[PDB]
Amino acid sequence: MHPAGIILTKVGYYTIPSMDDLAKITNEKGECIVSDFTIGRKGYGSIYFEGDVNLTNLNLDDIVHIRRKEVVVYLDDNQKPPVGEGLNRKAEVTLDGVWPTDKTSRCLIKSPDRLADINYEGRLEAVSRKQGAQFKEYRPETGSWVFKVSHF
Repeated sequence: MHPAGIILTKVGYYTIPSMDDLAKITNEKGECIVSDFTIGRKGYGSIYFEGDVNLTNLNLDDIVHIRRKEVVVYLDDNQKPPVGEGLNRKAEVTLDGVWPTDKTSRCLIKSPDRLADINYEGRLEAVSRKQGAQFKEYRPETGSWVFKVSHF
């Protein structure tokens, strides 16, 4: 059991500060509110939250989902708080391991020159814009697509 009632057990996921530290800074009333929160999943991506974040009683296992080229925060709209509350607020999302596929070999394309030639990052920048997010960058080395959102 965690002092703030925070639940995170999914393999590969982690938080910054860690779940251990989040407990320490929890008040005797079982509340946890930290500044600059990050939750990610090794090899898939991470979500950075600047400012104050109230983690009290949050079941991260059911709320945060970080998959290949996709992040979902609150699977069901019927159970998502209003903008500004919980994790339904502005954040910076990093999606790792994202690369295009060669039409012939069906193998991923990591070649920097090839990625430049097909303007893959511009393709990702356009997708971020169409969804209302603010593209920040694409790092070829790790296939890291970064962009900001107002909320989820």
